[PDB]
Amino acid sequence: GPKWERTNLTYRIRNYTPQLSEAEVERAIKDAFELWSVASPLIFTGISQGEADINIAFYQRDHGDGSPFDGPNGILAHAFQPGQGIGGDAHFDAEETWTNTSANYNLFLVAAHEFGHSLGLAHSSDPGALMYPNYAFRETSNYSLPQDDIDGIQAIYG
Ligand SMILES: CNC(=O)[C@H](Cc1ccccc1)NC(=O)[C@@H](CC(=O)NO)CC(C)C
Ligand SMILES: [Ca+2]
Ligand SMILES: [Zn+2]
Ligand SMILES: [Zn+2]
Repeated sequence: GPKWERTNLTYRIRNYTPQLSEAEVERAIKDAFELWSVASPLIFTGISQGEADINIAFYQRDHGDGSPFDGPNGILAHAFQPGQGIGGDAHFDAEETWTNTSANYNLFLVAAHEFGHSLGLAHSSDPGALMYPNYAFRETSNYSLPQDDIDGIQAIYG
């Protein structure tokens, strides 16, 4: 049963981490959504101005919700389940080291986990699953969604 009632969702990258170029940030975020798109009927589009279903941002410590960030390591990011207002948004701890390599922490794998939340998935007990609550570098190169996450997206949207 769908958390999101629409299949064509929009996203907006609110600010960027200065640790990567803007293009590098945009590609990691896009690659992250396409992972979920190939296993479900959902399609993602970026917008420049206005209201997006999914807002993405980099914040430091207290940022206006109930979950303040905690500096380097510890919690890396958080996301809200489908809803109105903050629902669907993904927040990244600006105090982390963000990369696009195997070095901690790879933005693409962190954003791919957050987006599962954004779409309605919960955490997974399978350590090989992207929805697992502990970060692990897997690869990036020919990374495709693990089996457990396909089962989880398919169970909600077909
Ligand atoms: C190096 N840090 C971690 O692996 C911590 C470990 C942890 C787990 C529970 C409580 C505190 C810390 N995990 C997270 O930051 C996760 C928080 C979360 O689930 N967002 O949606 C996100 C990763 C899976 C990408
Ligand atoms: Ca942190
Ligand atoms: Zn937040
Ligand atoms: Zn999570």
